[PDB]
Amino acid sequence: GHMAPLPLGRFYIHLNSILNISISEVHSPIKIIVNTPTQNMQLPWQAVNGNNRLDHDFAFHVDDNFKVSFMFLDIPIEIKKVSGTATLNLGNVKDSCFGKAFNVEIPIISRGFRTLGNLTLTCLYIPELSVPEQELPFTLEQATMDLRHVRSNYLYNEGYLYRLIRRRFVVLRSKQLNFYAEKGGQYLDTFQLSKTVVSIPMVNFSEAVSNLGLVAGILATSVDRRHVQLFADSKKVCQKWLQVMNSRSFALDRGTEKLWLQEYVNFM
Amino acid sequence: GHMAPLPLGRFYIHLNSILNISISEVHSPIKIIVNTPTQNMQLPWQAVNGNNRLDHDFAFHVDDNFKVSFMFLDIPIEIKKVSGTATLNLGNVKDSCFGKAFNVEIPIISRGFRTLGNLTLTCLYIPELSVPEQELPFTLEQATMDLRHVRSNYLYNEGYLYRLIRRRFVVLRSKQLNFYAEKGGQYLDTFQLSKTVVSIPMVNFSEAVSNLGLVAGILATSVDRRHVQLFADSKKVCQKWLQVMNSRSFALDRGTEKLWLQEYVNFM
Repeated sequence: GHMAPLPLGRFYIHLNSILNISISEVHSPIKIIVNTPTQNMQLPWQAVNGNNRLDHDFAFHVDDNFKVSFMFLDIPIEIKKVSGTATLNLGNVKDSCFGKAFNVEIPIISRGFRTLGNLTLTCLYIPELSVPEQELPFTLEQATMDLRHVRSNYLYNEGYLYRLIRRRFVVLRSKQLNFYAEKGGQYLDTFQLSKTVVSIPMVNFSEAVSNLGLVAGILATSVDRRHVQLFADSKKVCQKWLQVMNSRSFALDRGTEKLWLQEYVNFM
Repeated sequence: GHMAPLPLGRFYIHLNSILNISISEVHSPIKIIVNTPTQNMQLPWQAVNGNNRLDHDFAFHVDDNFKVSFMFLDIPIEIKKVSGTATLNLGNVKDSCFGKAFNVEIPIISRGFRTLGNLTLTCLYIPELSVPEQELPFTLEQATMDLRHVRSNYLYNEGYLYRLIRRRFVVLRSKQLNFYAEKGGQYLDTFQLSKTVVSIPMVNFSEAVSNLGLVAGILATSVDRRHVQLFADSKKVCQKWLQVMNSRSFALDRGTEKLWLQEYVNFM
């Protein structure tokens, strides 16, 4: 759908655990310092016994340059108090958590830098929707509970097609296509279609492909900003693949009655 | 100084205590839910014994419509778990915490509404300054530690002056002026000058004040958006009061060498 020149949206974080760290039975309230651009918070974390379980949720109005920082202060090891920071960059996990929950592990680099332990959290990105604030989920658990009303439409298509070298039996499932040797000989490559930019037919044929007998072409772009050019010797074929490869990726369940989910689907 | 059409700045909160509430020795991790516009966070608060001491700091990039909300969930009373919310409006405390720390008490209204207890916190507002983010304080304690390098300039002036009824011995100290009966007879009223809008001389005299022999006038505005009109029978007098009542309110200490403090002073 429509995005701001610098894409805005919602970022849900749920801190889970601090792994590979032996926390002492004896306690002294640990400061958890969370740093976002333009904002800051300082939290006392009391860990009964040596429990390494974090139960901290966060919802951030966010832009694409976002980079949350998690600093733990005076962690007692079984005294020796250690301090470290774990910074989570949105751009490095946006694709893997776009409209879906994604567990990620970020290291807690010691002060002055090696690595103390590993901070585990669950993230999930939701783009900006023209929907009231009181209609969005406040927690990650609430979002995923609603997001399971979003079915992925069955999408299957197969056939021969030229790309840049020779014609191969492309097989498309959902947004994923796989290059195949012969018809079903071998899988040659995957190219996961982008959930943003739309594939467009070609109008400027190459000098070489014109000699091969190729009439119409297809340009596709993935989630990794990498491109690929598809060519077919027939016209009707090109308006057949682009017709299915650019159809609606997702649909919504019946009776969901959620304003933001409807808008999230229309966005895609 | 210069402000955006909707004034932006920094808001520092430090939660202190939950008063008038008997918290149980027995524990079950309390969720602290903080709600700001566009953002949300869920914190586990573990209170050793029955300690009602909160040690939570917050720094918010803020606008004038800001309204932070603090919800406490499943508070155990000495079992009976109680839940409540305490919302702090920036507009109701902005004047009292502008460039200075200010302890305020906000009630924790029970779910469904009477009042459980009282949330005590310390706040402090800092306007938007053309200064790098890495040059601002991250915590309230850090701001007040720097803000004590900001001296209030000695300002004293006295004399007779007409206002709207008769002439009275106005006495100005800093930004505060006091109306006096006779010369030092009685204090009639205070009018704390605004730290934003500037007082301006008059050019359109009243039909009545022209007969009293009043030549030049003075218009002043307070921090409460309320106005007052000052009149003097002499011209030189009006350019004397407006010269001192609109002089620099604050100055900076020597050797402070702080970028944001310099800008905060130039802002005033």
